[PDB]
Amino acid sequence: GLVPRGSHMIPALTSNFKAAEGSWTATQGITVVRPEKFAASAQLLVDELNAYTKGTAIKGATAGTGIEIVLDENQKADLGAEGYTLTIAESGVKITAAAQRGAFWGTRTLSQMLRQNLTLPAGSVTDKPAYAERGVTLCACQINFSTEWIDRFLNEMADLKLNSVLMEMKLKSDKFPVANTFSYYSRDDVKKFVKKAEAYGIDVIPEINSPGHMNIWLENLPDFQLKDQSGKGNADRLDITNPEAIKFYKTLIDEYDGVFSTKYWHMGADEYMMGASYYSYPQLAKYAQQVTGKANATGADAFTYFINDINNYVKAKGKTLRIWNDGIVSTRAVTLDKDIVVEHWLGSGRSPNELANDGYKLVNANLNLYFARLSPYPIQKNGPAFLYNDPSFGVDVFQGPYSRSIKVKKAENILGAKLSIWPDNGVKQTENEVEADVYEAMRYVAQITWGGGNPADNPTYADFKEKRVDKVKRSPMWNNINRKPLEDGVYTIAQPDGKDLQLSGNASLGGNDEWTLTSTPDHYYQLKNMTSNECLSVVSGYKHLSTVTQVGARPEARPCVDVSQTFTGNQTGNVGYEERNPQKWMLLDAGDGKFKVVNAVTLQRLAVAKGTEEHIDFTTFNGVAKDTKPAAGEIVQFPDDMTDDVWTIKPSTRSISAIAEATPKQAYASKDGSGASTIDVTVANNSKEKVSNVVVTPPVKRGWHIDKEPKTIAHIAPGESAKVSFQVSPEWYRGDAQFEFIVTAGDEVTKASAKVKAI
Ligand SMILES: CC(=O)N[C@@H]1[C@@H](O[C@@H]2O[C@H](CO)[C@H](O)[C@H](O)[C@H]2O)[C@H](O)[C@@H](CO)O[C@H]1O
Ligand code: NI
Ligand code: NI
Ligand code: NI
Repeated sequence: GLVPRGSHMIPALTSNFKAAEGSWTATQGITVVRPEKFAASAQLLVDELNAYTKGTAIKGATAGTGIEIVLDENQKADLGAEGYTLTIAESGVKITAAAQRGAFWGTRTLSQMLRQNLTLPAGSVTDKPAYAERGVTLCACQINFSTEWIDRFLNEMADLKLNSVLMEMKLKSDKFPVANTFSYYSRDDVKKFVKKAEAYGIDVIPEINSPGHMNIWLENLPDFQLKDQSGKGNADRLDITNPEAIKFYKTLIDEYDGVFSTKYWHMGADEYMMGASYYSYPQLAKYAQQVTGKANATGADAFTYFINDINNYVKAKGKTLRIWNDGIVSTRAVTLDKDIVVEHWLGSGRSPNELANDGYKLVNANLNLYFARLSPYPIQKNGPAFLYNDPSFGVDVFQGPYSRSIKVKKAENILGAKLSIWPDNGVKQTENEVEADVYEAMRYVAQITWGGGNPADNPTYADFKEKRVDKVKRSPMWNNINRKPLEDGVYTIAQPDGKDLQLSGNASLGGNDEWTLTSTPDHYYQLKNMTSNECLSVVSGYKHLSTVTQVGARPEARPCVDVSQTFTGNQTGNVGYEERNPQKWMLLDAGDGKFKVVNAVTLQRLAVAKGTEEHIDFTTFNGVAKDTKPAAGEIVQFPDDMTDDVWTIKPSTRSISAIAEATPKQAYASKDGSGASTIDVTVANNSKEKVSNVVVTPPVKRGWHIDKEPKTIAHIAPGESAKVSFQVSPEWYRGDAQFEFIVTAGDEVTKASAKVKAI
């Protein structure tokens, strides 16, 4: 049994679990009884129950015994839209709610209990959320999040009763293909994860940030860029005075409408000038004074007029507008509409307390809950303890100027709070690192937004962590991929029924070539070409946030580096990410030995170009025109929706194998040879036929005395091995030195490398 009742769950229950006589045990005999409209919401619970009870017979059905889910509108006043009652009796479990959202949250509580013990104590509890929006900002912006990551993230949020995610992202545009710079998302891909969110009660709100931070949309559209008095544009800012540019944005709004089901639209409205001055663009002031009919209209007025126009437009679609609070500026002939939700993050401009007093609905998008890959925030550096343990902190505490905190007193106008996940540099961290980084903060934010504060039985953060965070494992359905399909080793890489893949400087469809896969702690792979001694990477091409976003970008060979470390929190010791992470690859089991190969941070698939693919990156980028079209047979990276190319990765078949090891690992210049390292190279016969006349050829290297002559082994039988040694001594060379030995047997050729430090 789980005793004390409900002391090991997140969020904690908001009222006490009343104990009753007896218990109830989940077995493979139970059923999840639920109405058909709730089938999709119950599927997660069904799958978890089968995981928990180590079987596969549990189903969701409209009749049966076990766990009953009842949706009863009559309970709307007592439970609200998200409250539930959980009842456990010897006879079974009953979850009651007024709507789907609340019943689902009930299944999360139930699952977390069964996650710890199959036998549950009898009793009942009513659980209700303190705030209506319990949120995350996910900037899938400029850089990309793999669809698998998002699917896992929806599971992460769902199990914690988080119900709101703002996803700043690019949806592949049908009408404006010239603006489809990667990152973008397939429409079907978004429909898929938006559908999962609907089943889990998660409100997915899209964001196209405007009228600033629009580099991703206007790079290839100079005519919609705001221009200086000298006529110079800048893809960062949309010309809000141009009619076709407003039409362009509004078309994007429409395009998003067909895949997002939310009632909200977030136009961003980060400060338009981004630190510049409106006077450098007098056509904004002139547009303002024309549209208001007032001569005293300012540039900030035009910014607010834009905000209001988009407000009316989304309102005509029955939607509600959302903006960041730093988009609320001082005006003259235009006043900001009041039916817009304000997400407050910056301690500047109109105070959040006065905004709430004036009727605005507020989200606490608190800067203390920020995550970034480039410059880590305090919550990453130190964990949430400095907030949890701060009794002057809570959902109702917003940030103010000069480090002051402001308690918004009209709490009823506070919708809730959210944490924020920003990239800033797409290669400093991988997405799987991000997924580890937010673990504690997701639980903390879930706790304070559902409960309205800390659990009463966890005085300090250390207690919350020991009794809850460390005890509540994730749902067994969180993980959705084989994180290490292939073990570390030597493999061949080729197309299904085609040539193999080779790489020296550039990569190409070669033939007869070995690779070495080395798994990484964040569940990626390093692919080392064992002939060229260089690693497959992606570093050359058009970029956003130091990450290659050019479609069709050309993988290339790069010096192999250390890929054994992963970095979260403070990222202590995180150097070399510019080479490390472009070298890392996700390998997705495609069945039958085939594998989708996706770069870890550019998130595009290793592909064989066809000569028939089209994209803007093939013709121009940011006003500068240059043709990069891949020809048929060229090796490239491609978004998921422009390729089915998978890759056959299989352990090597070669009949000969060579291994070279030196002794010592360090060598020093020597006139008697005492610092001379002897590199023993040993050849091994893998298959079943006597190999003869095996030639081992040593390398030749600047500043080293190496035995010049090759050695030959007369015979080696199947499953045997033979050994020959060459001596190396440095002269004026110092530092790391790779030694490549060539082994040739008949038509077959392989190499063996060794490393020696010259001191
Ligand atoms: C509201 C806010 O926090 N704004 C700044 C963030 O700017 C975002 O940056 C991403 C890429 O990193 C997109 O370009 C998005 O459009 C921007 O709004 C910034 O990322 C973080 C700090 O890293 O906070 C603000 O500075
Ligand atoms: Ni316990
Ligand atoms: Ni910025
Ligand atoms: Ni992991």
